[PDB]
Amino acid sequence: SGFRKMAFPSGKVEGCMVQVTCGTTTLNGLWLDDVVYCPRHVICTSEDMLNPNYEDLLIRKSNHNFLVQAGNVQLRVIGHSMQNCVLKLKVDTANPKTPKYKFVRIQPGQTFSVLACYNGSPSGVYQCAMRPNFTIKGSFLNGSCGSVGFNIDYDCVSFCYMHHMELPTGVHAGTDLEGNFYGPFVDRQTAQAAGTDTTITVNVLAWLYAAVINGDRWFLNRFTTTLNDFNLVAMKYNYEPLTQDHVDILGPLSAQTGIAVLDMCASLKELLQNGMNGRTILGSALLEDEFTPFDVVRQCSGVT
Amino acid sequence: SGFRKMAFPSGKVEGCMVQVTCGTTTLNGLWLDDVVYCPRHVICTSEDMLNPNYEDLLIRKSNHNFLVQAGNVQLRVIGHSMQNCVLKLKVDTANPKTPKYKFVRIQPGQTFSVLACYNGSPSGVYQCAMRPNFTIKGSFLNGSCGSVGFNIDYDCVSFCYMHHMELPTGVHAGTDLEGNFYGPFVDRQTAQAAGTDTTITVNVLAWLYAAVINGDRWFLNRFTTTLNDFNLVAMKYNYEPLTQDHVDILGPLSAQTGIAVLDMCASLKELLQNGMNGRTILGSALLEDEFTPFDVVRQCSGVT
Ligand SMILES: O=C1C[C@H](NC(=O)[C@@H]2CCOc3ccc(Cl)cc32)CCN1
Ligand SMILES: O=C1C[C@H](NC(=O)[C@@H]2CCOc3ccc(Cl)cc32)CCN1
Repeated sequence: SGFRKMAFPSGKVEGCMVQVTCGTTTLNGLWLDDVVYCPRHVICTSEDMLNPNYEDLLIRKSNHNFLVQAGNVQLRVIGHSMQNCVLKLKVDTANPKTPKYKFVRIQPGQTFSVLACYNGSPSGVYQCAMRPNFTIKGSFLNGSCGSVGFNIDYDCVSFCYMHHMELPTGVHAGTDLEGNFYGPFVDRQTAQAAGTDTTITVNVLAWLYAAVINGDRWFLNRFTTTLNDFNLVAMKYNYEPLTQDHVDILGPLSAQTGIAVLDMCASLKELLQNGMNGRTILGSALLEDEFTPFDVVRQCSGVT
Repeated sequence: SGFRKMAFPSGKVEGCMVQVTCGTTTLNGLWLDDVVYCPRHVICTSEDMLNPNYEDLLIRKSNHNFLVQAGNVQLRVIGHSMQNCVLKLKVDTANPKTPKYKFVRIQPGQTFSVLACYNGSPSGVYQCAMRPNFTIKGSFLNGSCGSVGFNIDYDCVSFCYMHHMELPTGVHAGTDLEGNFYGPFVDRQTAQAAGTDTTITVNVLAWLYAAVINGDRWFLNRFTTTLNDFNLVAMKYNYEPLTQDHVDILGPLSAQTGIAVLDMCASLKELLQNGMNGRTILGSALLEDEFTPFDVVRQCSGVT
């Protein structure tokens, strides 16, 4: 028993991290097979970031201007190309530690692990959610760009995120591994509105099921609700509307606990209306939304 | 910016995990050099756990009864010995992936990363603290025994914990890598009192400094206090007494923020007396105590 904000083991991703330098800018790259993926703003100086013309900036760069270092050894760059907001540096050596991998574009509300890196070196790993507004609340300092987010299914690493920037609000924005930003963000140093963030309702319900499985049950009540009644409450509290698709994904947890999804919704409704009254759920005094129903099943069943 | 409950990258530890089976019991082992370390209760059946005589049980076991599997390959056991509550299985092959390592016995209030494993396979990594009462609030299911806790300083892994059991209260108990339990716990299936847990005051203060650095400042007040006045409040709220050693360790954070340690104590005093009034600090509605002053400096400076 016990419930923790668990990240995937990061080893398969640590073996892919490299340092990419172009001019005076250094950031992290992802080496998979004979390609190194990194944010295209590696070609910018601090002055360039205000209004960069990436096509024009990249034209002043040759293969030899991209310095790629994997640990202590230097990689030979034989090709370079821009795909959306990422640079793909073709190298002459395939990464011997390339795990089985896929590039995936995750949905808002889905979770993933982030391996924070600096100078191609891993410093830490944490679990987070892609917010409904397509930002992530990470922990990233200067030099963290190019750090990646991922999920792991047995031996296959699904890379879903590459870090690019921190908004003036302190939240983070990035791309998928094809270089397409999540959200309306652009890779420019300009004021960018993230938009209203909402709570991931299906994740809060999943976490409430995790709480019941692990013994925290004080919040269970004698009430029930309907999807429409629940959603009137969810709208007032900036929770995303719960759909029958969300109810269906909660099915296994509803089956394991014997608590109907709509009864759990009534517990959530009462918690939203009355607060926790100084109490905690799984060591938290707020409603946690960074665990998907899949994460709860996985952690409660010990999938390796 | 941003502050997360970050674990160390787990790769160096993933390369050490093995599966150990003895009879019908399977758990995780740690393979370092030519030795595999695992909980001695691997030799027990469920019936044995009520009142085991480990010396007598181990006498019925030979090297060939210990099945050690590293991924798909079987290790040859050439020696076995019990050291406190751990078994040391000498194998004929040194682990080629053995990182630079040390065995350390951490202090209560110190933090570490846990690589949760099942059948010698890693499932997740999370950061936690050794509670003042020498328990850990983990996430461990059946088969997780032998999973280890560790810290990483650049290339050196300091193993500090090996998981052994879950108390009837749902908290976890284990040993250092010499097999000495943290706390008064014994490796028997009997009711075991963990004792009063207290909040790690120096860690809460460190996390309050992390909050100020990262922009959350609403809790800063116009007050100050003394160590003695603060400790009267800490005693009432089951916080561990703050000493001048704790103040000294907060020195770098006090220097970076320009907020005197005793002024931060007065903020903590007011938070303890008045609560958060529905507000949050670093995305938490409670006072977080699982970040040491070292963790806050490390995360705020990007140590890899
Ligand atoms: O998460 C981080 C990264 C951050 N660095 C950026 O955000 C750069 C510099 C600012 O101007 C910009 C503007 C756009 C882009 Cl894509 C990057 C950047 C430093 C602190 N933490
Ligand atoms: O963290 C865990 C581990 C736990 N297994 C034990 O606690 C075993 C069996 C119970 O009786 C005992 C009693 C003592 C010892 Cl050392 C181990 C054990 C299963 C659930 N999660």
